[PDB]
Amino acid sequence: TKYFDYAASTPVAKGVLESMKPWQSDSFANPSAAHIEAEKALNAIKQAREIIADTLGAMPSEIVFTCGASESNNLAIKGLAFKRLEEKGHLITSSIEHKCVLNTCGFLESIGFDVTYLTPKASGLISAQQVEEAIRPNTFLITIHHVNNELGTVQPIEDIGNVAFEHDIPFHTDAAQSFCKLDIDVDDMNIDMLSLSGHKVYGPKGIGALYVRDARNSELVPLIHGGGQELGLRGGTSPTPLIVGLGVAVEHFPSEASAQQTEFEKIINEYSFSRNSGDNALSTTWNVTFENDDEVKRFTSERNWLISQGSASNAMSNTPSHVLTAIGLSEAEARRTYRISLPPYKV
Amino acid sequence: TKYFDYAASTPVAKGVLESMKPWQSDSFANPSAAHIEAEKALNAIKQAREIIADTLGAMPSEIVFTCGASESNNLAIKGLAFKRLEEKGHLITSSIEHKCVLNTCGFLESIGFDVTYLTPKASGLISAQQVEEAIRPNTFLITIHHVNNELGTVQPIEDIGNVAFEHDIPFHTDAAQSFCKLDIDVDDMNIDMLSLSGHKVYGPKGIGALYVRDARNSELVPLIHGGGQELGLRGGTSPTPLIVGLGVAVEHFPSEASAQQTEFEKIINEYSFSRNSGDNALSTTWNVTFENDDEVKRFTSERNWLISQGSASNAMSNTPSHVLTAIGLSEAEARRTYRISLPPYKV
Ligand SMILES: *Cc1c(COP(=O)(O)O)cnc(C)c1O
Ligand SMILES: *Cc1c(COP(=O)(O)O)cnc(C)c1O
Repeated sequence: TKYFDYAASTPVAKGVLESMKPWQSDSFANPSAAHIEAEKALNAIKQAREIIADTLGAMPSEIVFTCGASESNNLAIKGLAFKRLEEKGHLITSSIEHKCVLNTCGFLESIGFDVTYLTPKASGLISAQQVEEAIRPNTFLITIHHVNNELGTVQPIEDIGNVAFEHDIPFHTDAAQSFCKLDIDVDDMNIDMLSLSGHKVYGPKGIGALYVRDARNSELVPLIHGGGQELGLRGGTSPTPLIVGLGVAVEHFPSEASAQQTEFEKIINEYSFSRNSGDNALSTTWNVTFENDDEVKRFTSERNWLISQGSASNAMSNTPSHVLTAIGLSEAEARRTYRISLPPYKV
Repeated sequence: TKYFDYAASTPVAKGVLESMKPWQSDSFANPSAAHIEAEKALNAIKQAREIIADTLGAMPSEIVFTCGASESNNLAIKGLAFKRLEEKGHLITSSIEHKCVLNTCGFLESIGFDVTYLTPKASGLISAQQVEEAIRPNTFLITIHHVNNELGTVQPIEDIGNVAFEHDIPFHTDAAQSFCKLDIDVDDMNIDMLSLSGHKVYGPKGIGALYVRDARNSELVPLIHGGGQELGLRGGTSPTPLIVGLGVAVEHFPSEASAQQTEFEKIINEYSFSRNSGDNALSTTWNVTFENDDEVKRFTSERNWLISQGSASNAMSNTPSHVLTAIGLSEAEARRTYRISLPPYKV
């Protein structure tokens, strides 16, 4: 009434909710147990894992369940770093990553790791060439997001993956905003690890995944040590309802825009604005800078939309979006800038 | 039909399921957002946090949401350890902890930390005196579980907490099996950190918590770095349905045994057995060693109960429960030993 903040979270699809229901009280075993009720949960988990693997062009065993892209990003990064506590090393990322990536890299710096935060162009774009130029003898990970959560910018992951392949450096991508929206083939894009989030694709909150190439033989240091779940890479009892719901979300991901809401497209033009990353953004995120404070006032008074201006930490520090300032907007411009996002769909 | 494996997981209460429902598709904002829908989620999260705090005699801010006791155990342990990567140090735990604790401590050993795994008595008991005798100049954490998940053994956490207090060593307890069943006051027991799991108390899977004394000023290293959630201690978008459901579970935790099922008590005596930790175990977990293989055969053919014999890793290695062998049972005895567990309730 009206919600235009889909890049922040999405509503659980009816089919997803239904599919979760039998695993609440009807059949509720710990999937680790040795009896038939655990068997049933395990089979349902297998189906979801296969659906996710299929969509990424991966093998089922290469899908590690987590609780979301934040935990996934942490596992990808710390999983490699924590095998290097003595010799340390260098990581390449961007300055416009989600704050979870920025903050995990900040922590790594605090324990002696070196990190380059690549600065975007005004378009929001990170180039493969800049990745290539940042490479050092001790670079051990390149992490670059696929689609930017504030701007919608589609990054050149294939070209970046090519650079990482040419140097035999692991390539991770935060795909929380691209998973299901954009077709992703892990081999075609030379991806080693990929993060995704359930509640960004009409799935439930509290679930996501990390693709890990050759997970069975992976030397990644587990973030959560546990009882053997997820090939020993990710501990904690498998939350069968959340896993099942995630599979259903992926399977029934909307194929057409964004329904009727994404028109929208006939409203927004009654206003004067500049779209940030306008030639490089997905159709479902419109990060827009209105022309002046008077236009902002008109827009917000006429439209009672729930939208977004930047990260929570920026709100707390009373500063503009880190993303907006990285792309070169002034503080005054940032004040007039809003992310209006629409129901995700394929394409 | 019939499920006697409650120590492994429990069925979500009707009130818990209902309470989750409006946060799936009716109101589904990211609680980090700045608008009214996030406000509503945040308020509901606050209520659950307060319910949990109240039950532990803690302050609301001292409750850190996680996805379960595994993630909580990892945060408690690695959160302290990762501030010591250079000087390392010593940790005291038991050899009969849940495998998540054993495996995180094993990892710490692999990066240069020293760990003492205290061996139980035949009763399953760990003593405060043994903790005291294991203390070293560089001991920086004592972690001992409150109630054992295989045996039901109630450990002397107050006495152990007293020892830790007398040395100004942090005391953590894995309370996944004791939370709500046994009255826990964090100040009375001198607890610094405490792990709990939602699906052990008729809550949903994928949620738990870590009590952290003085969380606001805690120097714990976050396991999941994120956008600022949980006072910066635990990243990832707050899963409002799971958090709300956990509060409801705690609030309506059963007050009387375990209903009718826990009779049970009139069945079990038709069989010949010895109860492990029989003088020290909760009424709702019966870890029992039948007299001979013939008695086992009689019991299993007559009763189609879903029960448990030991951890998943022990099943995979084709070895007896680590818990059972630690308490001194032979492999043959372990073969005849089953954990039969009942609906949890207060007292
Ligand atoms: C939402 C998001 C995250 C965090 O994912 P959660 O599942 O909410 O923890 C990370 N990266 C990007 C790009 C996102 O949009
Ligand atoms: C279940 C359990 C755990 C693990 O908790 P999850 O929430 O299932 O990850 C840890 N310790 C004990 C004692 C348990 O019973």
